[PDB]
Amino acid sequence: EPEPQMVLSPLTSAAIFLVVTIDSGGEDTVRDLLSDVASLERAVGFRAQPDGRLSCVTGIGSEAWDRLFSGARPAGLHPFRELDGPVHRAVATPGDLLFHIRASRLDLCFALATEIMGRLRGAVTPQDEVHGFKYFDERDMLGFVDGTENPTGAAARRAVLVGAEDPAFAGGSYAVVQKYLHDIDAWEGLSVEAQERVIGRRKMTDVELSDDVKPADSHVALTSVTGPDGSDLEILRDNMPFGSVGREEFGTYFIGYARTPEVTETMLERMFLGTASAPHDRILDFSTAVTGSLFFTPAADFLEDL
Amino acid sequence: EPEPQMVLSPLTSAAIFLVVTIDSGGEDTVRDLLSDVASLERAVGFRAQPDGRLSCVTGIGSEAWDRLFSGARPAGLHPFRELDGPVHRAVATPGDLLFHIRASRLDLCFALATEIMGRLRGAVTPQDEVHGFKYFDERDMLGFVDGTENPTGAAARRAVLVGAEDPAFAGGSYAVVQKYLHDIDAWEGLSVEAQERVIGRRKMTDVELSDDVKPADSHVALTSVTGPDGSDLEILRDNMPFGSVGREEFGTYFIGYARTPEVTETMLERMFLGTASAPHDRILDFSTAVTGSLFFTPAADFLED
Amino acid sequence: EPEPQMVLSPLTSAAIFLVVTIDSGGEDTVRDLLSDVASLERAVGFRAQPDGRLSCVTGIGSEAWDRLFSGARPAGLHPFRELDGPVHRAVATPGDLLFHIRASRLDLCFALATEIMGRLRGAVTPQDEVHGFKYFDERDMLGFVDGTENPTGAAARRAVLVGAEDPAFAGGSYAVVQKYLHDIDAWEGLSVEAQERVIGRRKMTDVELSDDVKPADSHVALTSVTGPDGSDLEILRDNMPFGSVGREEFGTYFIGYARTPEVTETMLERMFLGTASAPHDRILDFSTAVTGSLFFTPAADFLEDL
Amino acid sequence: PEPQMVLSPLTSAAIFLVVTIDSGGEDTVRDLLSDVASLERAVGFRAQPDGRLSCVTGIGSEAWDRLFSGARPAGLHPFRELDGPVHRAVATPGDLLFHIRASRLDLCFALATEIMGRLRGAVTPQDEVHGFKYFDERDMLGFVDGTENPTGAAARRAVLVGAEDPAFAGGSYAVVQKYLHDIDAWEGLSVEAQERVIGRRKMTDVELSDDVKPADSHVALTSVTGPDGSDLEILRDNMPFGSVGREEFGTYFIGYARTPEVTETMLERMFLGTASAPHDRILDFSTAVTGSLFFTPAADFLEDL
Amino acid sequence: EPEPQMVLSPLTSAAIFLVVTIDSGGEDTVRDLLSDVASLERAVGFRAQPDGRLSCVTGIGSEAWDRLFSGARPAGLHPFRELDGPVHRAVATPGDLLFHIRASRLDLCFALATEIMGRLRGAVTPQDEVHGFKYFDERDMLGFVDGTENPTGAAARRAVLVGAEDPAFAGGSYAVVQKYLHDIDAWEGLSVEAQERVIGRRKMTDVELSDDVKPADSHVALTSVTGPDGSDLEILRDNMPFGSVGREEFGTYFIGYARTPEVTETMLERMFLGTASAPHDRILDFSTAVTGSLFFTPAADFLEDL
Amino acid sequence: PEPQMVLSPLTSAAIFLVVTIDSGGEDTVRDLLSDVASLERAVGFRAQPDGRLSCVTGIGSEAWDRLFSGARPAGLHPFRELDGPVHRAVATPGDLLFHIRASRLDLCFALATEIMGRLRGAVTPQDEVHGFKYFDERDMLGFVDGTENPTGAAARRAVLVGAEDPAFAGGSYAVVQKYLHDIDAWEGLSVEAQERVIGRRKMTDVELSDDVKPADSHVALTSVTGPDGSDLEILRDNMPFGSVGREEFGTYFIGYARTPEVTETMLERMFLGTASAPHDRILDFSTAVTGSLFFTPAADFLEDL
Ligand code: HEM
Ligand code: HEM
Ligand code: HEM
Ligand code: HEM
Ligand code: HEM
Repeated sequence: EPEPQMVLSPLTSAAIFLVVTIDSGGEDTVRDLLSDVASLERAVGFRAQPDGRLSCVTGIGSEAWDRLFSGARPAGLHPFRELDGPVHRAVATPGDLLFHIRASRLDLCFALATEIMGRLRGAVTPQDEVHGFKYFDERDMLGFVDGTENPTGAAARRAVLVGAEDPAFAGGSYAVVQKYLHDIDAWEGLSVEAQERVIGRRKMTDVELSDDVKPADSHVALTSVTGPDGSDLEILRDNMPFGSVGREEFGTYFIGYARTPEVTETMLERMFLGTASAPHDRILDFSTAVTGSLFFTPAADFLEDL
Repeated sequence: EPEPQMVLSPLTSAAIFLVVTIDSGGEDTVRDLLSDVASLERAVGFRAQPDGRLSCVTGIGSEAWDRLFSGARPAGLHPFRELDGPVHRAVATPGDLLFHIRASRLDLCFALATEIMGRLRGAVTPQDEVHGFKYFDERDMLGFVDGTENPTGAAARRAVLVGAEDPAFAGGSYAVVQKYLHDIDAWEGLSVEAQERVIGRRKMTDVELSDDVKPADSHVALTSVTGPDGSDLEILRDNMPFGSVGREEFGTYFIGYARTPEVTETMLERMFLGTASAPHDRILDFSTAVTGSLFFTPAADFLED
Repeated sequence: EPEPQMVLSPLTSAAIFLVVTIDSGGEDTVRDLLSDVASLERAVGFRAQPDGRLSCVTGIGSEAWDRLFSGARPAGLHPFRELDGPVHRAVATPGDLLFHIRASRLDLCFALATEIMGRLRGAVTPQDEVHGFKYFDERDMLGFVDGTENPTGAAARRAVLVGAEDPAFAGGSYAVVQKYLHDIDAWEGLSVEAQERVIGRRKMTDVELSDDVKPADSHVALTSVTGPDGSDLEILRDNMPFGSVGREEFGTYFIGYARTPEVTETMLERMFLGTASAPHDRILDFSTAVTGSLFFTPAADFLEDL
Repeated sequence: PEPQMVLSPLTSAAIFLVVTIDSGGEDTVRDLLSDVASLERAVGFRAQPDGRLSCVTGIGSEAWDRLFSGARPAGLHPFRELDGPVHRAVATPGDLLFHIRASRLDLCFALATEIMGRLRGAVTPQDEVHGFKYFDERDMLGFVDGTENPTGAAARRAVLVGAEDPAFAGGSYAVVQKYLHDIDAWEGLSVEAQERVIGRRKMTDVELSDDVKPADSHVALTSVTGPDGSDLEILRDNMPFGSVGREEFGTYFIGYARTPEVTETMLERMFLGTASAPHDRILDFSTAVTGSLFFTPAADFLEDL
Repeated sequence: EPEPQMVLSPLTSAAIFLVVTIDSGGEDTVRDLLSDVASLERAVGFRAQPDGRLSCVTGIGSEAWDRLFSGARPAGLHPFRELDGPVHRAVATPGDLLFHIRASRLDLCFALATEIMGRLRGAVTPQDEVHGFKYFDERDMLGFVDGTENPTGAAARRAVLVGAEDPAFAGGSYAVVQKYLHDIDAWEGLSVEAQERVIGRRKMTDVELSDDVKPADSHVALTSVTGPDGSDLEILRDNMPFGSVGREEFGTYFIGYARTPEVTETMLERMFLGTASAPHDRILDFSTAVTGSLFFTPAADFLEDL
Repeated sequence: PEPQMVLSPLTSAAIFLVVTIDSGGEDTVRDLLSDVASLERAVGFRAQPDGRLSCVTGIGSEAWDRLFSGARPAGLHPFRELDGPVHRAVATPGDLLFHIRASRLDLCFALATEIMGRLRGAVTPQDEVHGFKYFDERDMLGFVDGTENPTGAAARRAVLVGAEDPAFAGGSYAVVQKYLHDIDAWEGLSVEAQERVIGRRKMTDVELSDDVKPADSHVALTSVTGPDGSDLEILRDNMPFGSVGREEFGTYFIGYARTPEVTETMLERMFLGTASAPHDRILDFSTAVTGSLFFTPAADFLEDL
C-alpha cells in the first residue's frame, strides 16, 4: 500500500474539529504546514504514549484543491451539495481545510491545534472550532449509544479507503462534516419508547428494534442502504457531542468517512428528502444542521512529499 | 459538626467554572437548587465511580448573600476589591453564584452543569463559563508545572477551612476567581532561563530557584508570605488552562481557596501593587485579569438546610 | 481503642455471601476460626495488593451468639422478625454465621472462602452461597443505579458503627441480609416511566423524582425515614446482582448495615406492611424475598481475642 | 471468509452455555444464529475497548442435521466415549454451545440473557458454568494454565479449517469437558509429586527437562507430533469454576482445533494410555462429567440465514 | 502529631537506598540539604501524581547526629551493635545519612536521588547504593511473599512513631538497614516443604504454619516477640530484592522501622545469637548480612526548621 | 517467517546482557538458543497482559562461525572501530546479546536469571545494564527520545531482512553502544544551546526549522537519504541507566536495521563528520565505552536446533 492517515482511529473521548478557509496568498504557508503535519502529530503525541492516542486527519476541499495542487483531482471531490428538502435543509458552508484532531484527553488535541494554527497565522480564516467530548458510555447528546454499527477491521478498510477505482489517490478518503444543534427540551418531552422509535434502537440496552416494528422514518431505517452489489453500503462515523450550558447549545458534530462521497450523499438525501415510505428522518425534527462541508483526506505519503 | 464541600479534591483533569448573577425574583428558585445541589452531584457522579471523581463546589457572593439569607454573614465576605496598580489592574466583575465543577472527564462536568442550569433557567443570567483542561504533566498554559507547593492533608484543612474563629460557618471557605488571558507570543519570546526568572522555579525539573538567585519580582517570591508569627501563609489553588485556537485565546483560570480572604488579598496586593523590592509580579507582564470575584463556599450541611 | 471490621469498604465489583449454621459440637472449631479470620484475609489478600481490595466481614446471629460466648450480648441482637404483610411476606431463614467477602475480583473472594470453609468443614452446614457481580455502571438487575444515596465518610461512620450507647460492643454493626428474586418478565412489561414510578428516580440519569410527582408507594418514598430527631435515618447497603440464565434466576442480594437494627427493621415494616398512604412497596410486586437473617458484626479486636 | 472470535485476547471471565433443541425449536434457533453477531455488538460496544466481549457459537452433530441440509463439515460427529481400564470420558447431550468471554462477568451475563431470551421455549439448558481466572492464570490445581498455547499465525494454522474442507473454511472444532477435581487427594501430594503429574514446575512454570519428565505426566501425553514431524497443536481456554458450599472445584476444558482428530488423539492418550503410560496422572485427580463436540462455523455462514 | 516523614508508605514497587558518610567540613552543606529535602521530594514527584507515589525518608546516624546538631539526642539513638553469634555474625558498617527513596517507578527514585546527591557533591562519600524492585506478587528473592504480617492503620502508627516517651522527637522513628546476599543454589536445593519450615509459612498460599508444626528455629517463630502485657511487638518492614545476574548477586535489602530500636534489636539477637530453643534463625543459613546501620528518621517539622 | 520481538510495544524496563562464549561452551549455548522462546513464555505468560516481556537474542560475527553449520547472514561482520579526528567508536567483545524488555524490571530479571542459569559455566559476562525509561520518554540529557522512530509497515520494512537474503528473512541487525554522559558539562549549556546540539526543542519536542537547524546537530547528521531519494531509517530503543553514587549517567543505544550499512553510515557521519560538520555535537557530551554488532535471527531459526 501507501500509508493512509489515521482515519481508522481507536476509540477516543476528545476531539477538536477545525475548519478554515485559505486567504489570498495563503497557499505557500499552507503547503509548508501540510508537509509537516505528520511530524507535528508525533512531536506533540509521542511523549504522551501510550494513553495519549493523539491523531490528526487533514482534509482539503474542492476549490482549495485547485489552488494548492496541479495535476489530477480525486475522482469524487466536489463542493458539498445543499439539500433543500420539503421541511428540512442540509446547508453548505465554506471550508478549505479540515483538521480532525482526536485523543484520549482534550489538552493533547489543543496542543496540536495550537501548533497547527501557529504555523497558519496570517494565511487562513477560522470558520468553525468545536471541542467535542464523548459521554462516559459512548452516548451522544440524545442519550443513545452512538457508534455501535460502525464497520471494523477489514470491512472498515474496504468501506473507507480509496482503492483501485482511483489509484493515484489510494489510501485517501472522503469526509463529510455537519454541525447539528439539538432542541433538547423537545427531545426530553418524548417518552423513552417514542425516542426509540425515532432512532430505531433500544435506549438502555442498545439492541436494534426488529424489522417488524422499526418505523420506516427511523434514523437507522433511513441510513441503511444496499448497493447495486446487494451488499450493505457502510460509512465510518465519529460523532461527538459539544455544547455550552450558558448559551443553551447542545450539539452533535457529525463526521462521516467513506471511499466515495456517493455513499454519504445518498444517506443524506434519504434523511433530508425522504423516500417513498418516509417524509424524512425523524431525528431532523430534533436536530438542525448549521454547517456542511466535504473534504478529501489524502494518503499520508501524499502530504509528506511537498 | 460539619461536612465541608469538596474543596480538597483529588487531582482532576477537567473543570467547568460557571458564574451567574441572580435576576430579580430569582431568589426562591436559587434557594431550592442550593438544597439539591449535593444530590445532583451524586446522581450524575455515582454511576461513574470510581474513575469519575466528579465534585461541585458552590459559592455565594457578598451581595447575593444578603438577598438569599438573613441572620449572620460570614465574617470575611465582601465584594472583590479592585486593585489599580501603577501598571497592572485587578478588575472586579459581577457574580452572585459560583459552581466549581471538577472531574476526571469533561462530559461529567457538563452533565452536572446541564442539570444545575436546567433548574435555574429563568432565575439567573450567565456571566462566565469556562471549560478547563489540565495538560498531561500538571503543566499550565505557560508550560510550567502548576500546583506543586499547594498544601496537603492536615496543612490544607488548616489553611482552607473556617474554624472556631467564625464558628457559625465552620467548614466553609473563601474562593477568589480571576480569569487570565496570556500574551503567548511575548512569553514564547523569552529564553527558558528568562521564564524561570519570571516564575521562580526551573521549567523542566520544577525545582525552586535558590534564595540567592530567585528574583524579588518573581511570582513565587511575591506569593510567599509569612504571618506575624513567622509561619508561611498558604492557599489552595486549582488553576486550569482554557482557550480557543481560532480566536487566539490562551488562558489560565485562577481559583484560590483560603480560610479567610485576607491571605488571598495580601498576595494579590503584592502582585499588583508591588513591594519595596518589586514594582509588581513579572507574571502580570504576560497575563491580564479580565474577571475578578469573591465567594463564600459554605459547609455542605448549611446548603442541605 | 477499637478497630471495626471492613464494614465501610470501597466500591468492590465482586462478592461472595456465605451463610452457614453451626452443627452440634461445632462451637470450638468456629471459635478458633473466628480468631484467625483476619489473618486468613491477609494471607490471601496481601499478595494482590493494592488492586485486590479483599475484605471479609464476619457476622454472628442471635442464637449462635449464646452458643459461642457467655457474657454480654450486643443490645440489638435478636432473630430476624418475619413480616406477614397483607400481600407480601418477609421470611426468616436459618443463619448462624455470615461471611461477607468483597474484592475487585471474584477469585480472591473464592480463595478466601475456600480457606474459611476448609477450616470449618465438619462443624458447619452451608445454608446459602451467592457469587455476586457488579452490573455495568453500578446497576442492579432492574436496570437502575443502586447505591447512589448511601452515606459516605463521617456520615457513614455514624450511621453504621455502634458507639457509646453499647460501649462493650462499640465498632460493631448489625447486618440484615435478604436474598431477592425478581420477575423480569413482568418488570420488562412496564414502560420506563412506570418503572421510574416504582423506584422513585429516573432510570437513565438517576435523578430523583420531585416531591411534585414521586408516588408514596415508590421504593425511595417508603425507605426514606426521619427519626424522632428530625434528622434522616440512613443505612449502608451493598446490594449485589446475581443469577443464572438457564434457571431464569435474576436476583438482588440485599445487605444493609446499621448501628441498630431498629432503623433497618422500620424500613422493612414500611415496605412489607405499608403506611397510612401506601399499601406496600411497589418494588415487592417484582421482587420476592426467599431468605432473611440478622447478624452482629463485632469489632475486629473482639474476634482477635478468643 | 471471516471466522468467529475463536482466537480471543486473554479474558478473565466466561460463561459456557450448553443447550439442546426441543422439537419444533429449529426455526427459532435459526433466527437467533443470524442475529448472534449483532447482539454481541449491542451488548459489547458500549464497554469498548476494555470489554473484550466475544461469543462463539457451536453446533453439534445431530443438531447440524436437524437445522441444515446438504454438505456437512467433514469432521463433525458426536463426541466419542472413551472406556479406559481405569478412567472414562463420558459423552453428554449438547446441540448448541455458546462460549461467551469478556473482561468482566456482567458483560457475559448480559449477552447470555439476551441469547436465552430469544430461545425461551425452543431449547432446554443442559449446562451453565460461570468461569473466572484465578490469580496469575492458575487453575484449580494451582498450576499456570495456558502457557504452551499457540499464538498468532501458528494458532490460525492450528485451529481454522482451510483447503482440506473448503466449503467450511473459517470454522473450527470445539471439544468441551467439565472436570471436577478431588482437591483433598491433590493437596496430599508434595509439590514435587504434583510437578511430576503435570510435567512443569509449580511456582515458575518452567517445563521439566526430558531427562526427568515422567511419561505419564500430562504434558508428556498431550505432546503429539505428526508423521511429518511437526507438533500437532490445539488452542485451549480452560476456566476454573466452583462452589465452596458443595466442595466443588472444577476446570472447564475447551479445546479448539482445525480437525477433531488432533483433540481426540490427545484424549485417547490421556484416557487409554500408551505403550509406556497407563493413563494421564492428572485423571487420578480429575473426573470428567460432561463431554461434547461442536463445529463453530465461519461468521459469514451464520449471517446468511 | 507533628507531621512525620513518609515512613508509612503505600506499597511501592521500586526503591533506591542511599547510605553516605559526611566528610570533614561537610556539615553545613548537609544541614542546608536537610531543610530542602521535602521540597525536592515535591518538585520531582508532583508532576507524576498520583501514579508516582514518590517518597523519601531521611535518617541520621548516632555519630553524625552529634556532628550536626546540638540540643537533645533521640533517646534510642546509638551505633548499630555488631552481633557475634556462634555461627552467624551481624556486621556493623559506617553510615551517617540514609535516604530511603520509594516510588511506583525507578526513574522517579533516580531523579530524586540525583538531585540529593547533586547538592551533596563534595560533602559526602557514598557507602551503599541499591536499586530495589518488587517481584510481581510481593515476593522476595527466596520466592516467598514478603510483607504479609506488617501492621497497618493505627497499629502501625503505634508501632513505628515516637510518642510521649521522648516528646521532643515525637513523629520520628528508628530505621535499621541490613543488606543481605543469598545462596540461591543452596536454597533451590531444598524441597518446598523444607523451605516452608525455614520461613514458617506456606510458599504458594502464604498461610502461616500452625503452632503445632512450625519449627522453633523458623524465621517467623524467632521474629515473633511479645511485650510484658503479652501483646505482640511489631515493626514495619519494606524489604526489597536487588541483584546482578552477571555477578550472581541475589539479595534482600532489609529495612525495618520501629518506635524504639529495642524491638528490632531483640529480634536480631534471637536470629543471630539464638535462644534456649533455637540455635539461630534458619534463614541465615541462606542469607549473609554485609551491611548494618541504625538511623533516626525525625519528624518532618524537625528538618523544615534548621 | 516469524521474527523475534524486535518491534515491541513501548516498555519501560530493560536488561541488556552481553556475554562471550568460553572455549568448549558451544553445545550449551546451542541448547539454550533452542529453549529461549519457551523460557520467555514460562516467565511471561503468568504476567499477561501487562507484563509485555520479550527477549531478543542476537549473535555476533565470530560466534556465528563457532556455532553454526552453513551460510552466514550477508551483513554480519565484527563492529568496525571508527577512529575519528576527535572521537572514537570502540569495538568491544560480545558473542551473545539478550535484549530483554518488559513493563517491569522484575520480569526482565527473572528471565535473565533463567537464561544465565542455563549458561553458567559456558559463557563469561561482559556487560549487564538495567535500564528504565523516564516518565515522559526522556533520556538522560532531558530530551524526548524515540519520536522519529518508524511505525507499523514502515518499521517492518526498515528492520526485517527480506528477499535480499532469503535464508535469513525475519532477522535483523542490532548495533549496541553503551554511552556515558558528562552531565556537568551538559547542564552548563543554556536550553537554546542544547536544542542546537540535538536539533529539536526541549520542552515541546518540535523539530527546529531547516533554516535554524545546525549541520552538526544530531538530528541533522543522523538524517540520511538513500541513493533511492527516500529516507533511511533505523529502529532505536535507547534506555537511560546509571548510578548516582558513581556519578554514572548513561544512555544505552540499541538500533535495529535490515542491513548494518544504514546504522554504520549514521555512525560514520557522527564520528568522522561530513562536508559541513566536524562530528556530531552530541559526542561532545557522550562517550561510547562499548560497541558490538549482532544478527537477531528469525524465531523459527532458533527453535530448530
Ligand atoms: C444529527 C445527529 C446524529 C446523531 C445524533 C446520530 C446518531 C445515531 C445513532 C444513535 C445511531 C445508532 C447506533 C449506531 O449504529 O451508531 C446511528 C446510526 C447511524 N447513523 Fe447517525 N446520527 C446522526 C446523524 C447521521 C448522519 C447525518 C448520517 C449519515 C450521513 C448518519 C449515519 C448513520 C448510520 C449510517 C448509522 C448506522 C445504520 C445501520 O445501523 O446499519 N448519522 N446514528
Ligand atoms: C429488591 C431489593 C432491592 C432493590 C433492587 C433495591 C434497589 C434500590 C434502588 C435502585 C435504589 C435507588 C438508588 C439508591 O440506591 O439510592 C434504592 C434505594 C434505597 N433502598 Fe433499596 N433496593 C432493594 C431493597 C431494599 C431493602 C430491603 C431496603 C431496606 C431494608 C432498602 C433500602 C433503601 C434505602 C434506604 C434507599 C435510599 C432512599 C433515600 O434516597 O434516602 N432497599 N434501592
Ligand atoms: C482436566 C483438567 C485439565 C487441566 C487442569 C489441565 C492443565 C494443564 C496445565 C497446567 C498445562 C501446562 C501449561 C500449559 O501449557 O497450559 C496443560 C497443558 C496442556 N494441556 Fe491440559 N489440562 C486439562 C485437560 C486437558 C485436556 C482434556 C487436554 C487435551 C485434550 C489438554 C491438553 C493440553 C495440551 C495440549 C497442553 C500443552 C502441551 C505442550 O506443552 O506442548 N488438557 N494443561
Ligand atoms: C534476609 C532477610 C529477610 C528475608 C528474606 C525475610 C523474609 C520474610 C518473610 C518471607 C516473612 C513472612 C511474611 C511476612 O510477614 O512478611 C518475614 C516475616 C517477618 N520478618 Fe523477615 N526476612 C528477612 C529479615 C528480617 C529481619 C532481619 C528481621 C528483623 C530484624 C525480620 C523481621 C520479620 C518479622 C518481624 C516478620 C513477621 C513475624 C510475624 O509473623 O508476626 N526479617 N520475613
Ligand atoms: C548518546 C547517544 C544518543 C542519544 C542520547 C540520542 C538522543 C536522540 C534524541 C534526543 C533524538 C531526537 C528524538 C528522536 O527522533 O528520537 C534522537 C534522534 C535520532 N538518533 Fe539519536 N541519540 C543517541 C545516539 C544515536 C546513535 C548512535 C544513532 C545512530 C547510529 C542515533 C540515531 C538517531 C536517529 C536515526 C534519530 C532520528 C533522525 C530523524 O530525526 O529522522 N542516535 N537521538
